[PDB]
Amino acid sequence: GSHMASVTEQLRHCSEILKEMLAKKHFSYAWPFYNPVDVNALGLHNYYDVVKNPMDLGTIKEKMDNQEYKDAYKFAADVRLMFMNCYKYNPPDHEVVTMARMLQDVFETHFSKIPIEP
Ligand SMILES: CNC(=O)c1ccc(C(=O)Nc2cc(NC(=O)c3ccc4c(c3)c(-c3ccc(N)cc3C)nn4C)ccc2C)cc1
Repeated sequence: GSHMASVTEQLRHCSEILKEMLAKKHFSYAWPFYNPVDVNALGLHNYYDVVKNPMDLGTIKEKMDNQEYKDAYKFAADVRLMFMNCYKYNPPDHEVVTMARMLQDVFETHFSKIPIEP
């Protein structure tokens, strides 16, 4: 009751974080993560044998909208899964790895400041 009000309010902060990562200020490094990776358009070999749980910001926003996250920790897991998929598949100095780490710095710095009860 009381506890649920706090959990839902954290997921509201997660909504604010998601909208921040979708803001035009981050577009130059966030755009590869807006939608599912277009494996066919980029000619990516064996993507679905390296990355078994694909995740992107669009799917996260759909899960948010369906109210699919039970709490903020599971929201964070998906964001972090999305970034980890990109570290797993691409060469460590690839340009999208640099982009993943820049967008991830935005997520991690904001997520770390969500209060325990609010
Ligand atoms: C057992 N099998 C294996 O172990 C294995 C098999 C094959 C590969 C293999 O081919 N890696 C590989 C990937 C790239 N990457 C690209 O060329 C590129 C270009 C543009 C992109 C992207 C990627 C993405 C993107 C793709 C995936 C994710 N998750 C997130 C994002 C953001 N987005 N955009 C715009 C280049 C070279 C190599 C060798 C590695 C290991």
